[PDB]
Amino acid sequence: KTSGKGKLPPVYPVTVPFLGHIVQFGKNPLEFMQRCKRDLKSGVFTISIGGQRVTIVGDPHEHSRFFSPRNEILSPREVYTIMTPVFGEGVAYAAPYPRMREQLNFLAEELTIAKFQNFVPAIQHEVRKFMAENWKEDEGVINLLEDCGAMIINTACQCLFGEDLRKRLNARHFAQLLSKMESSLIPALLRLPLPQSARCREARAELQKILGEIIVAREKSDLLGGLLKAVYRDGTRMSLHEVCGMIVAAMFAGQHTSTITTSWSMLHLMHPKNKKWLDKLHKEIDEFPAQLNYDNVMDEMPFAERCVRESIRRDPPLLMVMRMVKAEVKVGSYVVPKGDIIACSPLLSHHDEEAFPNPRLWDPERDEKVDGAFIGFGAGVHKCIGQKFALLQVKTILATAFREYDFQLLRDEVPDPDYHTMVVGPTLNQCLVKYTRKKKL
Ligand code: HEM
Ligand SMILES: OC(Cn1cncn1)(Cn1cncn1)c1ccc(F)cc1F
Repeated sequence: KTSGKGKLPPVYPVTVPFLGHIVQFGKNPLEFMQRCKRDLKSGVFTISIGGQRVTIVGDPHEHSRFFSPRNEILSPREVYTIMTPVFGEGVAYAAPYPRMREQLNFLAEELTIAKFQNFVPAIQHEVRKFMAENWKEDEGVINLLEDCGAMIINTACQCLFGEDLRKRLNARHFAQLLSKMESSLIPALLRLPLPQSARCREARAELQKILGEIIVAREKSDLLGGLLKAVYRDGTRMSLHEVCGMIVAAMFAGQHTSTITTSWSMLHLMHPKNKKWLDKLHKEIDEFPAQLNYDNVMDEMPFAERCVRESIRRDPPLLMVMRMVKAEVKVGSYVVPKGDIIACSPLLSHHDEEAFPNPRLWDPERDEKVDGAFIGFGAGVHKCIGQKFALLQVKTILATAFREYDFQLLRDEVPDPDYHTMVVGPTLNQCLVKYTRKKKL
């Protein structure tokens, strides 16, 4: 059972039992969680979605307690059921953890620092190719958020998709399918049974078929190829279904998190308030040639990476990460019982006054004042596997972009975090920016 002296973290009083806190938690979770933490004199607290127990680890010191326990204790599968139609049955979380671990490990091996051999030139190539087309005028106005999403997807494909695949699967067209597979991840039913999404099913099968054809044609380097060579610890290869899933996951995971990190970063540096930091950025990328190489970005862009880190810290794209509690776990002084859902919020954590004084301030030179406080890319057993690539990708984009362009916000102050989904980026209708082409002669 327990048992039986299991303590329980303070519960926040709900005005409406049936409602839960959803009405508030949606409008602005930050203020809400920040309020609970303050009033309950405890960084670790439990709130209820309607008729449900949810314990939030909002104490930076306690991140270990959340990220270190293995799936057997804290299981993510139950929470992320929703994504199964997207990743597929028996893929990722949907599958048993012994297999899941393997699947991800294979994807990881494909995004390792080892594979970045030509990635940089590939990225830099696609970026310029986009700027030339969509930013013709010497001085014009565009939407940064929409444009970063395009650069990200195009860039990623140039890296992880082979010549044959790209021509067959148009880069933009892939985002078309990717977007349809999400038309079902806009919740919006939690108490009732799960319904299938026609949009998602079709778009995935449309992608799976295409991929299927390439494999046949390929049968008389890229992520897809890398995945084919894959063999399990029992002597089994990944099926088309499983391969398609991993790729979809890789692209889904990257698209939204990176396009937001890239947007936020450009937005800060862009603001006159952050002129100083823009100067030290140019100190860094001015002496670089027009053609960047792996070394330039990986080992010669330290400040640039700091900007990206701080942008992820201040406004983490991933609101919370959650897991189903199967067994008792110790958290600080308190404890969380079986059956509950334990969450951990980068957003709340990154705003702890002790760990990040003045958390709404964008300071690329700030440091964890509590070791481990930053969980932008997760931690422990579930560390992000696309981190290294995301950074290479984002840093390279920042360079090419600020190498031959100057940007100016049309708004007064940096955009507001647009909280709706678990994924949070800058407010779309505020990401309008005027670009002016740098002087040449
Ligand atoms: C800046 C961009 C990115 C951010 C901010 C980010 C953030 C995160 C976070 C917070 C987690 C923790 C998930 C959890 O605790 O449940 C995570 C895990 C993960 N990420 Fe990312 N990520 C990024 C890019 C990517 C990319 C590009 C990929 C694939 C290409 C990727 C693949 C994964 C996978 C497979 C996991 C879970 C694996 C595990 O549980 O060990 N991520 N990421
Ligand atoms: O957990 C994510 C996506 N999901 C989790 N919370 C909200 N959506 C994070 N993802 C990883 N990097 C960026 N996003 C994930 C975990 C594993 C995975 F394979 C894909 C995937 F999106």
